[PDB]
Amino acid sequence: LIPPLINLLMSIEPDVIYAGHDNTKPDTSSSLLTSLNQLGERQLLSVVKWSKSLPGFRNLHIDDQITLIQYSWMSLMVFGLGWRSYKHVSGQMLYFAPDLILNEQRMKESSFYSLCLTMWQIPQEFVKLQVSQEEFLCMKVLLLLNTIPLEGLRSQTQFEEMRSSYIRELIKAIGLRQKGVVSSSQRFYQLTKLLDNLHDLVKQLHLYCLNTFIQSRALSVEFPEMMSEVIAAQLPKILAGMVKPLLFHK
Ligand SMILES: COC[C@]1(OC)CC[C@H]2[C@@H]3CCC4=CC(=O)CCC4=C3[C@@H](c3ccc(/C=N/O)cc3)C[C@@]21C
Repeated sequence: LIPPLINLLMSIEPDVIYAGHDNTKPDTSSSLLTSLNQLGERQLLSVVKWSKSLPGFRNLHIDDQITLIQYSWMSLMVFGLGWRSYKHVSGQMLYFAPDLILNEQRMKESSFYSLCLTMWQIPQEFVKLQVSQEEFLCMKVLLLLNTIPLEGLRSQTQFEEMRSSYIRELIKAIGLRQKGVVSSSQRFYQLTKLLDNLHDLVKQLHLYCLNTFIQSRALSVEFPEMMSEVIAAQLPKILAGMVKPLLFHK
């Protein structure tokens, strides 16, 4: 059977979110970026709601909660994207939403082809490692907890306890399918290494995002209120390396 905390995590996963994109009109650079931002605003709102039901999280100081959402949002959404593309279209298309799915041909014509390719690494890797939903749900929580300020958080003790709690839960998640100490131990390394590597992938998306933000009026891309808030609140500090990424390995 499934360990209780893992079962809870599945019950609090967000519902399907639509882009609201008008697919009865040809893709333009403007229209895609507008749709992706509208969709992202909605996904981040659902991440915030999610976090209010995530055990441990509401007991961190409110300022730590805000900071962790502001540090981790891009990671959470690209990781979510990865999981949907894996589960719904065998990882061979980018499943942003049910009404916004890019096959490779549509990616090629997007104007951010290589960004699509960067993002496409995750679901291909999911296919490769055959990640289970139980492993995914634990890893996703660890991403939320994967960077802290250089001075630490106000609720550092509680945070350490929460992060350790979810690391122990991933170790239980691995034990469900994988049998053998050797196999389980190596799988713990693989999954935690994947999380480590996401720091580098996310940095590329952060730089693309901030560049597009700066040039938004010339490019005619709308940046929503919360999106603009999180960008202005932490993105340059993050890109500058003025935060502490938490690595599982050397
Ligand atoms: C071409 O991309 C434009 C982006 O750069 C503009 C660069 C990376 C995009 C995010 C990639 C992950 C992602 C997954 C989704 O399923 C939908 C949203 C999404 C991205 C987009 C995004 C928009 C808004 C928000 C939060 N708003 O509150 C989050 C993500 C756009 C960027 C950042």
